[PDB]
Amino acid sequence: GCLTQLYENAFFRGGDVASMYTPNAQYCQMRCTFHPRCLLFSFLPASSINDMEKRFGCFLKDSVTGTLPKVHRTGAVSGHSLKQCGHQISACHRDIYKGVDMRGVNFNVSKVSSVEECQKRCTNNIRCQFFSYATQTFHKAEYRNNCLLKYSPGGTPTAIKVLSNVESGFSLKPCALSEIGCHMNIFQHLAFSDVDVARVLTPDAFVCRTICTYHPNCLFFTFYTNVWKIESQRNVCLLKTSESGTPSSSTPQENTISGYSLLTCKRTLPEPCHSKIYPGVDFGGEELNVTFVKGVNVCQETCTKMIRCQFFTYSLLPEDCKAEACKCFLRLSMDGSPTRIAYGTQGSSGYSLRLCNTVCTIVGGTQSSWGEWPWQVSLQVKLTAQRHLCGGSLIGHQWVLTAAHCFDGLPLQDVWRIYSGILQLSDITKDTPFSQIKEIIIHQNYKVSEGNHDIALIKLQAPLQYTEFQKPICLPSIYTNCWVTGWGFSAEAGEIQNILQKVNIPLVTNEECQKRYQDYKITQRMVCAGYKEGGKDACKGDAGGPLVCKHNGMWRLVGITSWGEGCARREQPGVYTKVAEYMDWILEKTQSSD
Ligand SMILES: [Cl-]
Ligand code: NA
Repeated sequence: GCLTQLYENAFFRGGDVASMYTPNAQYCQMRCTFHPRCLLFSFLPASSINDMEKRFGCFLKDSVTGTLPKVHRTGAVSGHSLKQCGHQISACHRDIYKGVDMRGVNFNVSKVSSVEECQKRCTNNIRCQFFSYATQTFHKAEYRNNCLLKYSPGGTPTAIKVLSNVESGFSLKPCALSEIGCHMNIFQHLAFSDVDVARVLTPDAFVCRTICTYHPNCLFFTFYTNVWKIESQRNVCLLKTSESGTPSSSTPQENTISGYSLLTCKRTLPEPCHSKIYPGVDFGGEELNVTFVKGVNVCQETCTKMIRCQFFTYSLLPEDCKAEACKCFLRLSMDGSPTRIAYGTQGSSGYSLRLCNTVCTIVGGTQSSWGEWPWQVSLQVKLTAQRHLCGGSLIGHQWVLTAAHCFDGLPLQDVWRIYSGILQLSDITKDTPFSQIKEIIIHQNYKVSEGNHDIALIKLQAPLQYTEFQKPICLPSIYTNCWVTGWGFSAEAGEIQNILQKVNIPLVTNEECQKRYQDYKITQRMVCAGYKEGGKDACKGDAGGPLVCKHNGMWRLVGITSWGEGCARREQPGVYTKVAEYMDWILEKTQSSD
């Protein structure tokens, strides 16, 4: 299943399938996730190895048992792919690396005022995969304040150096943040030419397009259909690029279908899996396993659960079948595509769903941006007027976690509208879709006007589909990088904020919080956060929203915004419901309702 655990001071021996340079272990893990054979990775930070060639080395590995020998190596980081991890699978990597130079082809150089502006330029340039920003103090005077846009084979830097006054990062195309947008155009009976970066067999042009989208050096493609009379031409998916970034020519050709990478689409990218089953076709590859199963959908499930399976063929031949079960051939190849696509077969083929990514275990702030906090929701009541009252956190397709006190005046579910995948409240019109409540589950021990057990589950009438802008937060099973978000007041006697706000706040021990609030019992089921001087806090209209902390590269929901004495006062921390202490309640209530 999903294995997010990391191994400190550890390096796996052998099983090597690919290597590259990455700025950190999380980016290496992402490459492992998307690589067709990687199950395990090991990463060397520059401090961990003298050998210049091995610093920032990312080593992608496979094993027929899913396990490898490992050695102690100070500073090395090892882990698993995130295959089988559902919505945790994403190619979005927002991190900026200060004091790091990521080398490649420096195809475009311009002046900018910040590393964030350089990143936006990279995101909105079709050829840019990664960038470096040379600050005012960069040693080469002729690069000071310049943004260098870059590409490389495979989209990984050709070298990574520790270097002062350089700040590097990746394009945010895979965060669905491009402003250029994307061409959904499919051209029938039309071929492209240019530079072929890969050649694979696909059952249709749509699989070809998704493979192009996630291939670092694909910008557009041409598919040759199974109608070709020339056998060696059939089902060929050519992944392509051009020195310019756009096709330099087009050629009319029967039984050819062309299109573009969808990596520059806004809000939502195609899912990085091919979920259709194809009747009458056989997908050739190396045999992993054969078992009898009850129908082709179970065969798909079997392939998905066997993490090395890439694709399968379910046989409908009588010699391969019993009364209600037939042979399911689990297969793989070097690149995740079949080695042969044969039609006129008695059987049905498809792919593993292991990478399909569709529960998991403000005062003094600044404006958020798209996809930063994709679990944040707005809880609103419509009577005659409509107004935002509370936040919430998406924790599954049909579940939001919030504060019980949001419902004190209106526990009736019928007047509530829940907005998700929204940054600015001004964007909501009478046309904007919203979720409706099917069930409110207020904690059994919560009492109106009292602070204990301030936690409620909301079951939506319809599931939400995940996008880069709308997806869940993982729940916990110490923290130093915690953030609170919402549209609440920006002053104690303040107003609702149009743009979702964020603020970074340190956690405070219960001991300390209890000293600040001598009139209330601060329990082990509460968590507190704030500054001695105040000035940064949640406020009215933020309640029920998230307190999230990023630990070992992973966001998790640590608190639910609950109360404070006023907002952002000196020596008066915010108090949050401590989600870890309600995990038994969350799992029981969601399993019992479901
Ligand atoms: Cl598809
Ligand atoms: Na697809």
